[PDB]
Amino acid sequence: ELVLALYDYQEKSPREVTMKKGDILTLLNSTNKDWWKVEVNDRQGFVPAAYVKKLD
Repeated sequence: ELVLALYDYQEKSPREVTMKKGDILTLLNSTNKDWWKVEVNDRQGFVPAAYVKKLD
């Protein structure tokens, strides 16, 4: 349910969100292997699964 951003990522498309290294994001949906939907600063969208780490 929470994930740590391991790298910066800037949205490159409408369904994407931007994040900074060290940001703590709310994990909305990780059914897809490559793209995870998250919430950052009351924005929602996708980031690469590999660029974040679950906390549990």
